[PDB]
Amino acid sequence: AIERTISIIKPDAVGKNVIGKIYSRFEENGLKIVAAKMKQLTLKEAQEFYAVHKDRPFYAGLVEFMTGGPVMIQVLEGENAVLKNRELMGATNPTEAAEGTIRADFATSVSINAVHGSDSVENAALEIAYFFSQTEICPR
Amino acid sequence: AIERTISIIKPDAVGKNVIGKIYSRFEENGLKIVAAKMKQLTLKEAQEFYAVHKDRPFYAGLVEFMTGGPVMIQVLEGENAVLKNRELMGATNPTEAAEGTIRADFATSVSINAVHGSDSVENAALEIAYFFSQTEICPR
Repeated sequence: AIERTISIIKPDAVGKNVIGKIYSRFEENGLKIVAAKMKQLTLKEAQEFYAVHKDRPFYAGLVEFMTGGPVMIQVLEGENAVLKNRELMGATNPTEAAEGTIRADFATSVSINAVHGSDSVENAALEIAYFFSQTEICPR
Repeated sequence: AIERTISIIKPDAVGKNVIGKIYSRFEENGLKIVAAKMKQLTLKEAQEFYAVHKDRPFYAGLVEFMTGGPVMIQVLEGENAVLKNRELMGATNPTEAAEGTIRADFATSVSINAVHGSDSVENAALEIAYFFSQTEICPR
């Protein structure tokens, strides 16, 4: 079944200017970019988007990281898109990420890890609606 | 001088899912993406953006082609950004386009030519202002 999921290219990978390499990792693996925008997240936006982590020690650092520079946000469409996005992303620890994943290639550390992707069908709907209106999605 | 120019990945290249490979052409040559959005152009938008060609024979076809599917629009930043973008795009006719250029690798014909870029600094300011507010630009 065809799904839609959010991807965020974090300020580290934007700062490395590897947006295109990451985009090609999706495009060459059966996912299509159907919405996209570059954005400077506010503190409130980073805090709300990651509110699920608000009581964890890494939260303050994560919000600082995610507001420290611009991000590239896109909706990816394709079969099994939620789990396929996460497979292409790889494990958060770059040492453990499988060869050929985005984090294997571009992540600095388990915290500075290049990409976010929605982790479930429900979470993809919420995250897409957080950053996009439906009218911002462009069917092919 | 550190300029800003507009780039459009046209619906042919978007439909081919080579947004990433085109972005890498910009990024791997020093250009930085400082604003970006995927958009479905309206008839009026394509007509106004290309109004300089309204009296030319290819005007009607150019408008149809640019509205047949979504485009990817981005502002590229870097020294000599206007000319550098045009160098990376290559000649309009893919037969005359140099090896390794965008049109040499991704353009279909002189009319289905994969990419647009501003032709002058003054036209770059107008074209950027047409599709983006200044608040949508994300300096690094």
